[PDB]
Amino acid sequence: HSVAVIGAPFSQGQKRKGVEHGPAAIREAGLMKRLSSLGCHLKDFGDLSFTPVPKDDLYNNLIVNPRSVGLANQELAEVVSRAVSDGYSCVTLGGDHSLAIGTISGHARHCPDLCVVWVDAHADINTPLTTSSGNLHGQPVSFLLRELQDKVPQLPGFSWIKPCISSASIVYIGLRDVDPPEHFILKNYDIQYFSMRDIDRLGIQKVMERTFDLLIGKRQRPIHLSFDIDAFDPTLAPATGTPVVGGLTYREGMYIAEEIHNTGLLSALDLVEVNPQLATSEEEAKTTANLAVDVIASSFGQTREG
Ligand SMILES: N[C@@](CCCC[B-](O)(O)O)(C(=O)O)[C@H]1C[C@H]2CC[C@@H](C1)N2Cc1ccc(Cl)c(Cl)c1
Ligand SMILES: [Mn+2]
Ligand SMILES: [Mn+2]
Repeated sequence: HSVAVIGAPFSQGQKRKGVEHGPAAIREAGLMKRLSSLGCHLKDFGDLSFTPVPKDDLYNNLIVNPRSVGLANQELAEVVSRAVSDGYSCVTLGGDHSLAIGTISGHARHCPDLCVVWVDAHADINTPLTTSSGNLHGQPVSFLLRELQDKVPQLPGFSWIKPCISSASIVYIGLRDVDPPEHFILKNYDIQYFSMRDIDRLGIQKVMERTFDLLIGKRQRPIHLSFDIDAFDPTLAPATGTPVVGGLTYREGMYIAEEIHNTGLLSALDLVEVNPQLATSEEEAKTTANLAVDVIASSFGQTREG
C-alpha cells in the first residue's frame, strides 16, 4: 500500500553521460500520479545527492570510479533500508545499474530472505577480474552473490558490502548479450536464467511461472525486481547506453510486471539505465521514459483489463 520513490542519479558505473537524468525523465513521464491512482501511499525521497570522493583513481588500471560508486551505493543502501524498514515498497529510479549494489544491499538489510528477479539484456555478473570494460554497472551481481566472493577482490569503497544473495535466489529474464566469463559463471554456479531464446521457446507466461517456482515455490519471500530498461527491444527503449537488438516486446514487459504484482510479494524495484541524452529525438526520450513508468505502474497493479 505504501511506496517509497528514490531518485538515484548514478552515472559513474559507466562512461556515457546522461543516465543521471533518468530519474527526472521518469518523474516527468508522470510516475507519481500513476502510482497514486493505483492506491499507493507515496513517500518521495526526491533525487539523492551522493558524496564525492577525491582522487578516485581507477582500480587496477581498469575499474573506473570504484570509491565513488562504492560510497554512493553505501549511502543509497542506507536510504533503502530505512524506507523498507518503515514499511514501504521501495522504487529506485536510475541512474546506471551499479546502483543495484546499494538497493539490494539496503533491501536485504531489512529483508534477508529476499529473492531477485533481474530483467536485463545483460547478466551484469562480471567480476573485477573478468570485466572487459571496467564499468561497474556490468558487475553489480558479482558483489552480491554469496557463492562468488572467493573470486571477487576487495575494491576501494566496497568494504561495507556483505554478499546477501545466494545463487539459487536470483533469476534472470531477457538475456541476450552475455560475456564468455559471465556464461561460465552462470553455468558453474547453476544460476537460473531465461534468455530471449528461452522466451521464444516457452513464452513469457511459462517463463514467469517457472521463475516464481524457482524463487517462491517453497516459501513466500519478498521480491526485489531489478529492471534494466535495455531488456526491452531498442525499438521500444532506444534511450539507453547498451541497447541490444531482439529484446522484450512491450507486451512481454508488461506481463513480467503484472506477474510480479500478482505475487503480492514485491518489496523493492529498480528501474535503471534510462538515458534521455542518448535519444536521437525528444520523442525517443519520452517514449523510453513512458515505458519505464508503464513497467513500474504494472508492477504495482496497473492491469490491461480494468
Ligand atoms: N557486459 C558488458 C555490458 C554491461 C552492461 C551493463 B547493463 O547494466 O546496462 O546491464 C560490460 O561488462 O561492460 C559488456 C562489455 C562489452 C561492451 C558492451 C558489451 C557488454 N560488450 C560485450 C563484449 C564485447 C566484446 C568483447 Cl571482446 C567482450 Cl569480452 C564483451
Ligand atoms: Mn543491460
Ligand atoms: Mn543492467
